[PDB]
Amino acid sequence: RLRVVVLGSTGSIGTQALQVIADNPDRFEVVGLAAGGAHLDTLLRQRAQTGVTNIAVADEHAAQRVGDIPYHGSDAATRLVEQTEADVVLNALVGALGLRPTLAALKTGARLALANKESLVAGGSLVLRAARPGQIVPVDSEHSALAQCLRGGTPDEVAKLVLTASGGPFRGWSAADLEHVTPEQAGAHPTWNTLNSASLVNKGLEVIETHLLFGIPYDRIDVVVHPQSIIHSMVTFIDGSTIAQASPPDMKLPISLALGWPRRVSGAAAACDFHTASSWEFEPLDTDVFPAVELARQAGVAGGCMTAVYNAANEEAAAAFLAGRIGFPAIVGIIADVLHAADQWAVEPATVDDVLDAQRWARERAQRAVSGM
Amino acid sequence: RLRVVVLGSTGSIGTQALQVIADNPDRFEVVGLAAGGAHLDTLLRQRAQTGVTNIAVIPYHGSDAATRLVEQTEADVVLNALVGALGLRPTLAALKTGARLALANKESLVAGGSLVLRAARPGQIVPVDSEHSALAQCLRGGTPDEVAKLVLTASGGPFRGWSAADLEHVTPEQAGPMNTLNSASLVNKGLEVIETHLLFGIPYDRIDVVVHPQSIIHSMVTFIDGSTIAQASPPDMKLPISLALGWPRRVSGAAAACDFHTASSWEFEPLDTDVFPAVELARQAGVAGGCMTAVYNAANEEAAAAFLAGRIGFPAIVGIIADVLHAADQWAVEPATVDDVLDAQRWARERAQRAVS
Ligand SMILES: O=C(c1ccccc1Cn1cncn1)N(O)CC[C@@H](c1ccc(Cl)c(Cl)c1)P(=O)(O)O
Ligand SMILES: [Mn+2]
Repeated sequence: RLRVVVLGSTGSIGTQALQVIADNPDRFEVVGLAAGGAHLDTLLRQRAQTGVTNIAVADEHAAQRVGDIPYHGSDAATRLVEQTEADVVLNALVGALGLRPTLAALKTGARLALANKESLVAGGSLVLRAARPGQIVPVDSEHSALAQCLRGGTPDEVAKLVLTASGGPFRGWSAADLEHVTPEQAGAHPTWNTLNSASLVNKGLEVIETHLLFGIPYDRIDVVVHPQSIIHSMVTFIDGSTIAQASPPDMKLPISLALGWPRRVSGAAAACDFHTASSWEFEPLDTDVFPAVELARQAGVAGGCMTAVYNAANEEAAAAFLAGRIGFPAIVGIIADVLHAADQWAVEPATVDDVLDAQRWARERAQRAVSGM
Repeated sequence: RLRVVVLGSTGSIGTQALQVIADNPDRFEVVGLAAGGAHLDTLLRQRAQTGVTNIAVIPYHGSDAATRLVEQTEADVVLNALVGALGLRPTLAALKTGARLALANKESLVAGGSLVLRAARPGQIVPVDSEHSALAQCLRGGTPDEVAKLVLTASGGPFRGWSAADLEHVTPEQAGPMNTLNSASLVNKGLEVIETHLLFGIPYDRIDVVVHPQSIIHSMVTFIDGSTIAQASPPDMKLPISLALGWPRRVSGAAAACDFHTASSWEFEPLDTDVFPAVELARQAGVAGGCMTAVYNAANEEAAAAFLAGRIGFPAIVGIIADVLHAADQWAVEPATVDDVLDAQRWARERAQRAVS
């Protein structure tokens, strides 16, 4: 029985992970839960339902609303990871909260089932340095597919990695059409991922993660638009053979595989039914209209903290768009402007502080680009 | 540098295999060539162009010439691309020497069955068919206990989606050369499903067939978690040939890969087994076992030849297979020798001609 710590337990990935674990008590036992703090109601139900009292809340003010959370405030999730004996740490925390628990999980020797994108994109080689071969197992559909498809040959036999992309809500839109796009049109409803999916920045992040997880050069990582999202990614080998992973969209599949790696979890998700006719479409990404992916490749080839800069510039430009300060195509315009000025940030991140410094620099630089304009 | 005997060197597989070898001298060395005899013109051209004098139809002549070539030649890989019963004996000989058997000859498995499997150690037979090659690759996607289903793709032939009525008027020219006909009738897939059960040990009820007209995905494995792993490539037999020769190592530049710089779509649909029962009949014959699969194949051969001669309609090809198998309840017994296999086939051929009359 594998002891699992679920970080970011109240989001979509976390709840689905708990469902997989609840369905499979023979293979998994939850030994810890952590939440950012936005969905304290969910976490308290999770404590009541799992009987797990080993729980953390990052938001100090949210935790004080309850008064009996064992780890709270600054680095609560990291401390839970450091102090809990576990076989697997699932990291589905949001944004910046993910990095230090990723590093803590890796130092414990546990398998890291990684859902948090910022960890790898921002942390880069800082994170890779902390890991042994095979210790990081990806939770993202695309990277899970790749990991599975890579079993099709040896590393020297790999020619290309092909990521599929839905294309988002603006697939087939003109550059002129995007000028008028509103946040709500992108599926975003401002508050105290859906936008990054619309801008294709999410796909650029996945390209960076692909390079870091699997060690394949950026010019051998392709993106293909596949609106059905049935094929989740593919690997082309040196002999001409492509191996692909397919399933009806259901995140419980890649979540189960990361938890149970390398053993598959029986009945995790429904398989492709070929009793109905279906048609799977493939088309090139319109790189003229959606340059986010090529910009990610650019940041990634330059290297080091440039990927933290790419991500941080995106967050700030995206927030400006949600605020109504800039238009939609300006998001990737600002990312490009920030990277062009980021010559000091190609260095490898030596410490967590290097990452946070790069991110702070990038945000301020994006703010300057936003303000004028 | 692997030493390769090519049996059936003048046919399609044989010739593509030699091109693969010639392109990879550091990986491969041809140490022997064999052919039926009808294609002597190209066989002697193959001698002059490869410098191989170890040939069988000249040191080796006769019906057993290919077997004797295999027994006396030191070889790591024997590619058996002989068509028909010509391949059965050389299959056993190659297996006996301990060499890897890259199998393209459907008969030795479909007819031979247990006879061939008992002469082989696990992993000695490496399949050359694109569908089986695809499954072998996709099975790397999990461990044996995690396999839920093997899924073979079928082009569906020229009569994809036609009605039973539409089929009655089909001419030899419309159906596309027996290999081509076997694709039109879905008997090819029937034979591959039988071979799949035999090569991989998966029960017939977990071997599915799906129609995929593009022939890009060559087969898939669905695992117990809901994941399916598929193998895709533009159709080119040099890919599964190269892999069967270099197993488990891939051969750089064997075939062109899928290019996604151009838009395409891949269609999947069920086979209407009311209109195309060839695969279902293959499952039945397979489950019965013994000499029943030899009967399936033999009856097809005669029914197919009768269609190509204008004697029966297209739908009658599989109808004759069903008839012959329905009378073959005597043949659900395990074959003890090669002659037991040939007996069932002679019987099937004769009972098939009866139906044609
Ligand atoms: O890989 C392929 C293959 C697939 C597509 C194109 C060429 C090849 C190579 N090829 C071998 N023999 C003849 N061609 N096959 O294994 C052929 C079987 C399938 C098939 C499919 C389309 C056609 Cl036009 C024909 Cl004739 C046969 P099927 O109908 O059993 O699926
Ligand atoms: Mn994704």
